[PDB]
Amino acid sequence: MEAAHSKSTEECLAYFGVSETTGLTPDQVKRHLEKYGHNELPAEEGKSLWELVIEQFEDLLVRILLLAACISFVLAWFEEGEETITAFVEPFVILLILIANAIVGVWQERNAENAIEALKEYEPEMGKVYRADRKSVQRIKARDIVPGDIVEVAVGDKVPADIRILSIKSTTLRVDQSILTGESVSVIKHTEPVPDPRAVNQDKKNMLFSGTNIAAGKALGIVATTGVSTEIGKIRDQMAATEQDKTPLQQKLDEFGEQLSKVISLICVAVWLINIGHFNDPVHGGSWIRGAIYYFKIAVALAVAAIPEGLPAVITTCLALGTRRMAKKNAIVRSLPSVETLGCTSVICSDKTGTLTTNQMSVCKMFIIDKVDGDFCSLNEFSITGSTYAPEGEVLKNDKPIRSGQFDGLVELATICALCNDSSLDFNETKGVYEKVGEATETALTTLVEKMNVFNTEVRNLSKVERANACNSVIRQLMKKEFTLEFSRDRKSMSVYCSPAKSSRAAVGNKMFVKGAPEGVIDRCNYVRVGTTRVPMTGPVKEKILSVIKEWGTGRDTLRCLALATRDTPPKREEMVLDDSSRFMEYETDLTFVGVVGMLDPPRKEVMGSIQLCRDAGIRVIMITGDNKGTAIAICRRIGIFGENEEVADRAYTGREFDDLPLAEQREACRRACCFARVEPSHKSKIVEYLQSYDEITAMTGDGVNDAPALKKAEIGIAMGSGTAVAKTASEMVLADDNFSTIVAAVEEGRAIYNNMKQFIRYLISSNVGEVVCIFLTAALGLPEALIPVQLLWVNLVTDGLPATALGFNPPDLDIMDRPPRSPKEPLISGWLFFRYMAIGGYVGAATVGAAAWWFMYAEDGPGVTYHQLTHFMQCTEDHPHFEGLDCEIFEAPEPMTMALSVLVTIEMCNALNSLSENQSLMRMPPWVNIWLLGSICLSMSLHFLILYVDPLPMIFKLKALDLTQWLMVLKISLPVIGLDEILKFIARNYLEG
Ligand SMILES: Nc1ncnc2c1ncn2[C@@H]1O[C@H](COP(=O)(O)OP(=O)(O)CP(=O)(O)O)[C@@H](O)[C@H]1O
Ligand SMILES: [Ca+2]
Ligand SMILES: [Ca+2]
Ligand SMILES: [Ca+2]
Ligand code: NA
Repeated sequence: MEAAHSKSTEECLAYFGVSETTGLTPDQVKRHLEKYGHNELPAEEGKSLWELVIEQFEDLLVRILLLAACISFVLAWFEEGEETITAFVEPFVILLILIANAIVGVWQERNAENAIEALKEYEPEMGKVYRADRKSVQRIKARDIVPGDIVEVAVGDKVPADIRILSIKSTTLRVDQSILTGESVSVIKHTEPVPDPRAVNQDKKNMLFSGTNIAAGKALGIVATTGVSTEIGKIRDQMAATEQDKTPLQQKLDEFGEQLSKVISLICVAVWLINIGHFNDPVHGGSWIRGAIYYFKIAVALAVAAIPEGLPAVITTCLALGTRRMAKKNAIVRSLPSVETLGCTSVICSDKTGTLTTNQMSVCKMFIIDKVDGDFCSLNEFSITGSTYAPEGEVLKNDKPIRSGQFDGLVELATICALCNDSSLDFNETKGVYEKVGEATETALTTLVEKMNVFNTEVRNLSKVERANACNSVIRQLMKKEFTLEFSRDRKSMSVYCSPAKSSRAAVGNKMFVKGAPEGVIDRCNYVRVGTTRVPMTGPVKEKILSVIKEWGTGRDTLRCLALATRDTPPKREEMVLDDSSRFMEYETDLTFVGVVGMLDPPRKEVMGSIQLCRDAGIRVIMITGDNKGTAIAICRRIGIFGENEEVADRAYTGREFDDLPLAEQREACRRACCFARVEPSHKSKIVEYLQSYDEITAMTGDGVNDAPALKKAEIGIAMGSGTAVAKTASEMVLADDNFSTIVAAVEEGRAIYNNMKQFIRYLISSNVGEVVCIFLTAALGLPEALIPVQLLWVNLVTDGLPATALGFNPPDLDIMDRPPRSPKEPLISGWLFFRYMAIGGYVGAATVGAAAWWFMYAEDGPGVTYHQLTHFMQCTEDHPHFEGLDCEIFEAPEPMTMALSVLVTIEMCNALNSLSENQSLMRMPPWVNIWLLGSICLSMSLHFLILYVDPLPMIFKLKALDLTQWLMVLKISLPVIGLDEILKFIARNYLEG
């Protein structure tokens, strides 16, 4: 339907040939499905991972290496024909590191994006429509909606397809169009057409765009367009303009990227300078610049060596791993910061109904007045059986299945439950189960009236689908619902205006049927009803009504309670202004109390355990609900927020009690209280905010539209997969699983990512530092060159590659979830950690010179026993009579350097074994823990041996194999790096843990 906003309701209805309250006939759906196709869009797949490769070479750190490899090719064509074989190998050692990391990155990324899409596709989105098939609105797959059928949407819902509003059942309809038109505040909608057929979306005050959300109210509409013709689907791929930012921790690390890029950049030019006197030597050529271009390459190489090229990748990787490990538990991570941030969470604020609880509602208990006389009041309690929304069960007065329509009080009771209710019940033929439509609290009421069957209607001969709303319909046919004063959380009630059907149908005039939070409703009653009788509300009656509410609520079943009243003589229809939902409370006055219903909503299985684990991880769990304080505290005990016999005077507050404290007090209350009840949507947001003023990382969990502000306000918000679209829109993560536990797992995972970044940094820094202090300790002790350009690039590629990246795969620490949360203040590199760096870096630096020197000094059996005084070697062509028959060439020998390059690689692979934990022992956390690391250690350890024993290589890399006893040395000097950190780990484990 083109430009449906231009034509009236009748024009659109007729245009498709549909009856407004009936909807398309099965043959109209078959036919329309063909002419219009299904209501969906072309999915997104992944053939060429090319765009996922470009991103691997975009970070600052990799570009510097990208430049390095580039420059090392400028010297390739400016190299003399003698060692060209080693001039071209350089660029490929700077690229081979980059490329290997690129693979693990893009690969890891493709995995995440896949588990994600497999979780998003898992659950088909539903829609609510009227089809001629069934008298009551039925639930269908969203992708089955065709232009033409009547669709129903209410608060919380997500618009399934471009819809022309036919009717607005509430006094207002608001919509979150942000995703489309871009406007922030919810916009009002109407049913009148907008003449301008060119008008912009923002002027279509009668349409509802697919993918937007109902912020408030309920409305019936006819579908105009679906699938690709939606003003949402026409701008899909033609959009993709949601520029993915960068997680706080990422920027933190990439910041730390230049913070090292500056330092490293300096130590390099701090080498090209401390060797300006060597630019002219017999060794490095001789020319006035031929020696300068050399040490320029010792710099550029030490740079490439020092720079952590794996940092960007490993972070990117650990993140994709997070999304993946979460998707594995049916948690959709809508924002990469989530897991990370959840790591730092110190308080988990959580909605009760449908979040902590299951939102499986069923009225098990109900009561009306029985007899009133003086200070004596009696109620007729009843019990109802069946726990699902199935119309199967009985009403028992005293263990005896009772005929509800026998008690006049119950007739009304049911009348109200049916009339004052924006929800229905639908039967799923596929699943063979009765499903709710709308809010559980309300459908619960729907099933109750079906069980009550007060007008002894013949239902025994009705299909499972018809039996669903039979008795409800019967009651509707007896009263015309004029308009509805929709539900509002400030009044905590909802009413409905009705008049008799025909000329008859109990023609006592007009009525309003009210239902809501027992307190509010009971106070607005001046009369209790006794059967068809009516008597003035008195202290004793009120006292009694309330006490039984209190019992059921704080009792073992911890029932959710609701009061039912009717206004016997409403105002005149005209005397009522239906624009201000604030005026609604007064139209709900001079009420007559009819009865109360208590519903059960069992708490989720994993909530108790999950909370206990949060307690251990140093994480609080506040309950935020609109429900009665009593039923709240009761539940809080059941799920383990409060002890079973704990005094909770200062730790439980109603919205009112809370607003009664001065601000500074309200703030403090958030720090000790763990239960807020009968609190509004502004309250939850305020609570969370308070917690944040103490600079805490706060999370919020919910499912209701009342949780949206909080969810948005909180650092990380988590929506139930069963909840509302609006709640989900406001969240950083959805529990499709509905499993409360996953929240904790996410928290563990977020601490994991962090510790993995730490060890990755601790490794790369302690290591690359020993490399620099190996060279500066060389020039300072006067000893000959320790290494050469390619010899650096090699140690680089072999120590700062897969062995480092693998750290990102380190498992969670032994006490990760037993320490309190990481203070957001805590600095990246601890003061004690920087000693640890230099204390380890200093060893490997002086353990690599002590090895090349061992080839000269105490050169046991090694050809060239120079012994004492090695500091001087430049004075051999001038003072040979100082060395006994020693050829001045043993100083240019490749053997001392090979001893060094091997101790380097080896001591580093040993050091990586230290990076499986921060402060845990290599025995407490065995090296075999991270298998991925070992496989990498060995891939490198081996990759190095190919250089030492495969003819063409040791030539290019200017090295010479070692005796099986010289390796015993390489080890004898490397393996003790483990004992050093082990001591440093013992120090920080018995004096400085945090
Ligand atoms: N559709 C409806 N009509 C009338 N009253 C309703 C209603 N839905 C809820 N109520 C009542 O209004 C009160 C407050 O509603 P609100 O949504 O603020 O709390 P809640 O108890 O439904 C959910 P939660 O625990 O997730 O906060 C409830 O305790 C209930 O008594
Ligand atoms: Ca490096
Ligand atoms: Ca809820
Ligand atoms: Ca290294
Ligand atoms: Na947020």
